[PDB]
Amino acid sequence: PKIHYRKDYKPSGFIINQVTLNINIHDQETIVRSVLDMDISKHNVGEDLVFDGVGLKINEISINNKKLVEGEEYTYDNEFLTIFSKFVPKSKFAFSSEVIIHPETNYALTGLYKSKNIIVSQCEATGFRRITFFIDRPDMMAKYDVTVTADKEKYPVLLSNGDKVNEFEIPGGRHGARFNDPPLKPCYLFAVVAGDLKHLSATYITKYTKKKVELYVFSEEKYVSKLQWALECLKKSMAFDEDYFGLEYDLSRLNLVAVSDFNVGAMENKGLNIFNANSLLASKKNSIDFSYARILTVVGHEYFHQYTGNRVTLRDWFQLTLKEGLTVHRENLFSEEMTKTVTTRLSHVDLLRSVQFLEDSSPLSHPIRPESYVSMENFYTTTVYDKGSEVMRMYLTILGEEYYKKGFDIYIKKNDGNTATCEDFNYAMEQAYKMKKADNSANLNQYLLWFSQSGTPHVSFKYNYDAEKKQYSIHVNQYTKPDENQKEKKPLFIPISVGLINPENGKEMISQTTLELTKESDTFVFNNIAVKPIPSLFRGFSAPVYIEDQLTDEERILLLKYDSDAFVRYNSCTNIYMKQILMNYNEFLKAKNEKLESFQLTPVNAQFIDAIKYLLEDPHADAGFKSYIVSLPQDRYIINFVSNLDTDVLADTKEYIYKQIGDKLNDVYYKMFKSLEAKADDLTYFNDESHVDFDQMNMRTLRNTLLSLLSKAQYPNILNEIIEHSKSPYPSNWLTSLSVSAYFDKYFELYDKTYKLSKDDELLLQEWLKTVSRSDRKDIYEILKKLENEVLKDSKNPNDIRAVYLPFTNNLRRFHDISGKGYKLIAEVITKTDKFNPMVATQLCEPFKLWNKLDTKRQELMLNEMNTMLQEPQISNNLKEYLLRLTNK
Ligand SMILES: O=C(CC1CC1)N[C@@H](C(=O)NO)c1ccc(-c2cc(F)c(F)c(F)c2)cc1
Ligand SMILES: [Mg+2]
Ligand SMILES: [Mg+2]
Ligand SMILES: [Mg+2]
Ligand SMILES: [Mg+2]
Ligand SMILES: [Mg+2]
Ligand SMILES: [Zn+2]
Repeated sequence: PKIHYRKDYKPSGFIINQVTLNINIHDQETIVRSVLDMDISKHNVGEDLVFDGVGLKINEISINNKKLVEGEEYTYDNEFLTIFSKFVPKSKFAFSSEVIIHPETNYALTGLYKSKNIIVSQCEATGFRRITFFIDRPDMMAKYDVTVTADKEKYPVLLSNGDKVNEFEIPGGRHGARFNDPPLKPCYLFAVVAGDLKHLSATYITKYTKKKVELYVFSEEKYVSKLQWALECLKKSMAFDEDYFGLEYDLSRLNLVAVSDFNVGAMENKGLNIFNANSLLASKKNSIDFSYARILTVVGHEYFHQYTGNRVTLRDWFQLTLKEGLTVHRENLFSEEMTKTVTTRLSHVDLLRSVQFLEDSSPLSHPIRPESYVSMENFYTTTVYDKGSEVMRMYLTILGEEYYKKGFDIYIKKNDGNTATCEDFNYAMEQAYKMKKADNSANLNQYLLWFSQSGTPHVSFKYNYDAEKKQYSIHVNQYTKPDENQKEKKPLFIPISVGLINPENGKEMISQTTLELTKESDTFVFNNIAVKPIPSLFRGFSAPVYIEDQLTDEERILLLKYDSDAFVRYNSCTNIYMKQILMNYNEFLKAKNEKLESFQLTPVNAQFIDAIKYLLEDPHADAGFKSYIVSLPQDRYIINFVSNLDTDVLADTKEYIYKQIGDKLNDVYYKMFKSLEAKADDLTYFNDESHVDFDQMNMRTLRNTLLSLLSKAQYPNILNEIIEHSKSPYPSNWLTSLSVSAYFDKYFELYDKTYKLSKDDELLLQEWLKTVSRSDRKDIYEILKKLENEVLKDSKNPNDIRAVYLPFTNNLRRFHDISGKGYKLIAEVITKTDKFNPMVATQLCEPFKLWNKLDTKRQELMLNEMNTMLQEPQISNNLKEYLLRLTNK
């Protein structure tokens, strides 16, 4: 296995200036002709000319129109085409080839493949080499002239990058289109689509240049009525980049295309963004509420790449976070502005501190700019994306909006049209930092450690107040645990956004303040502090760290009720829950270990329950925030705080805490569930796909959360509400009715009813599969076998496989059954999927990421299955390298 090292970057000895492609799609094969106009670079030392090319069938290859002969002048080993240097010209030359590829059977969904009846490409990161020979790396920038031909009846719509400059008929019922894309681009941004596509379209006029941009959104004909929201989101994205960043689209046309079979969410191919249908298509009758925020974020994400990734691209793949972390940050700014709900930011934090913190304390931990890789297909991690986004967001926190915008423009202007590195972005931010500090000696050299140092910092606090001097001090310490990437961890530049709350009246005691912690520890002192405050720390979650606030639960309750910052309120609640969880967990664990006949559990803090009631009953409070405060922290967040976690004991702990709170608040929950109904389920705009109300959807989230709590509690006659909920027009509601009915004998009646409602829309059926998969059923294993035999079968569609199995893996009691049978089941699915889609097979390994954090019996059971998978003779490169890293082999 070849290991690529970041320190080994060197420019190529060759240049590719022009790519001229002819892609002729036929029934059983696709023939690709390519002429590369090439040159010798200043770095050339007379080496062999080596092209990437994976799985290509060579018809012929030539240099300057002279056919080369296999063996004497080149070798091809199905991975690399080597032309011996004695046959490589010394000046500008043309390399041409004709190869045969087979999209129909390309079930890995990389390169050129068929998704249902659509031919589609996916070239990031190194998939272009599966289409034709290339020096397949992002610093090889070239012009593209692309002709696609195909049967006209099956493939009437042909698309690639650039301007469509010719359309022509071909004998035998065929036709072609030629696309010329003069601006230089890396090959991972190449795309082609052919299909019987239907579309919606609009014209957008840019803010400053007043350019007319044609916007097209495509899907198969069956789902064309689900395209409206995506088009609205694209218009919103363009406006936001214009309004916040001053950036306009510079091309004549932008196409978005939905396909059913896609390894991830979407891809930013220049002018031809290609989407998983589940991240582009929705309608109010056939989609759950989550789809609306999903499409907004994914359309925005791919649009924002046009500057951060496409116009400014990557020198090499180790810079991935430069485009992905920065684009997620841009996406997050956009979504926060569009939704105007505090739960948007809270949802990103919630994901980071569960999924990404788990990754960063696992054997897979890496910095956002890794030092090495074997598989690019495994490189697209929550660390690179979501911790990368938080590192990009900290620049905005440190600089403030005005100077952040100044630094961002410096980055765009300096690097527009070229490749770039993480250092280029830090340099632009540093120029703004010097301006903000009015100090040309200021620098951000320390900030670069956020790119190189792995692991999550821990930040802890101690406080002192002198009542006579009116002087308050915050002593802060930071610590990152050593790991495999750094034996000694250096202190980071950690920005700590803080407020000081007067406990007597809940008011702010200081102006907006961002402490700049740059040492292992520092003490921050404030004068003229008239009373002892409660500190509001890391407002907005201002750094990606473990916060140890060292506050009492009384102080945390005061913040939860009265602080101004949504995150600190949510975090104060989180911390109260965690203290309770760890305490009850240890009490249950000791009772288990000591085989106690009787024991005591510490009850939930009664003032905390009172505060939850206070917030729930406040008609001025936010429904989305309310849904967070009645939910315990995610299991994957909890596990970062417990060694040798016994998942059964944790399940018992959660059950006790939920029952303690429900025994006090269920009547409040039921009253709110009923009173929220009119606004939550308002149908006034049900048939307007342009009208999306994020507050209303949060109201439904709250109702569906409360219904789940009441159903688990067997609240009297709650089954009446469940059955009525099943009649709601909103899929979020009627799919919730299925999941909460798990606790009642009507489950399979609602199983059948919701199946019939879901079965005729491909994406809705996948949402139904997820709902069944996450159902809290004692017979869940039998239910999964029924889904396999009756619905999933041998589908190779990743959306189908992920829907059936991933939600179930979050079933704490059943997936972690002490027999190991859930580990065995998912391992069988992984090995089966690995035969045709190694990238998705590795995604299905996600439940094993926490293996060494569980109790020793479950560690052994998980490790056994991973070793079984590693011993499969046909294991893919992706899955092997992933499992080797995960098992510390
Ligand atoms: O959709 C998402 C969610 C984030 C990953 C968490 N991310 C996508 C994104 O940033 N779009 O801008 C995205 C697009 C292509 C790939 C990709 C990489 C490969 F190497 C492949 F082989 C391949 F087929 C696809 C991975 C992620
Ligand atoms: Mg092949
Ligand atoms: Mg405008
Ligand atoms: Mg996102
Ligand atoms: Mg299908
Ligand atoms: Mg290791
Ligand atoms: Zn992206």
